[PDB]
Amino acid sequence: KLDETLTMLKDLTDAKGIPGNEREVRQVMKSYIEPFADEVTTDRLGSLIAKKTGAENGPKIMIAGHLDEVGFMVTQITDKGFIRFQTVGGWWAQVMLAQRVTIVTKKGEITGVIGSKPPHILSPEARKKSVEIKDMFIDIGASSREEALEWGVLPGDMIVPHFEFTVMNNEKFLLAKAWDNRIGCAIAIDVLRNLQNTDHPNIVYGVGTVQEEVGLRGAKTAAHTIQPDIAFGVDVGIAGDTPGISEKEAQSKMGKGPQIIVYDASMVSHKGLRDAVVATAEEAGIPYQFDAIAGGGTDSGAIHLTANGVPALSITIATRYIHTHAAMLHRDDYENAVKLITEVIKKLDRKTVDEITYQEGGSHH
Ligand SMILES: [Zn+2]
Repeated sequence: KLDETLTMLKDLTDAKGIPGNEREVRQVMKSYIEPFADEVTTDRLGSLIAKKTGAENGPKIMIAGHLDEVGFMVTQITDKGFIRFQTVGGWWAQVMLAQRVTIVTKKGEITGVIGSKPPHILSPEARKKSVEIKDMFIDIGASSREEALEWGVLPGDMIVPHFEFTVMNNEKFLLAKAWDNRIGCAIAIDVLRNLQNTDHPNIVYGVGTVQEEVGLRGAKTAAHTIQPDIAFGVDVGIAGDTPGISEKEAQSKMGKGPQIIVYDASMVSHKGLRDAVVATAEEAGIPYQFDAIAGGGTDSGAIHLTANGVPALSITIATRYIHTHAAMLHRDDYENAVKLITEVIKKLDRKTVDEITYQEGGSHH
């Protein structure tokens, strides 16, 4: 039995949606978030936008998670019925072999397994070197291209990992596919939920962007549609609390609070906004951790470059095994991220946003 929160997280992570194929996820997020929004719309690529007005002419605050999860796409059916695919999102070859996947065809779902050449047929050296993704295939038990086509398989079909939502013996730890970034979508939902019963001097947009995993694409189009004054990118961060990792390599720990990202490859955090958020956490007694993502980015990267620019900050959840069939995250970090963003939004009136944005006067002009 799962409570209201876990039920929602399970529904979100259960949804299937890779870049350019996010509809099912959008439908689930929409059902959960509309009760807390005055208006729900989408951009032309499919990003879900839920608007909640707290103050008619108040500043616009964008909270962005992303609907897409990393996956694969059918590209070819061999003469013998095997499926060739293309990775859509960043995948590490070493977590793919012998994994169960689901191909979503026009005729329904088809279960398959990712495979390669048997080890004994490879050279002792090649047996130690990682198999190349381009040399992998998916087996669905077909014996010819004709048969696979008859079953409904076609180039372009979405292929998604299959994994059952699992609550660990310590119920705070949750194992599931796509925490990246259904957890961010969840954060946007629950923040709007909190705003239904508390005043906020602004207009808040809970957003589920599309195609973040292929280049922060939906974030660009969604932000253009919204024209936000402030933005918070919510996503997952890499946890460094597993065997073999030193603090120098990854300092964050699950359960120690949401991560305040000071820097990532797509954006240098806005100091004014960053300081405002940190101050709020301290005042509210909310735990948090600082971190940086040298080789990664978040939707904030695209959002902050919209029009005249947008002061923004990324807040993430330290997660283990990102971009694999089963990631693990801590419920307290999730709940505290929601509380932190809610408390910050309550302070973001026009005056505060103007001063955070224009630091040399005439800010209210
Ligand atoms: Zn992400």
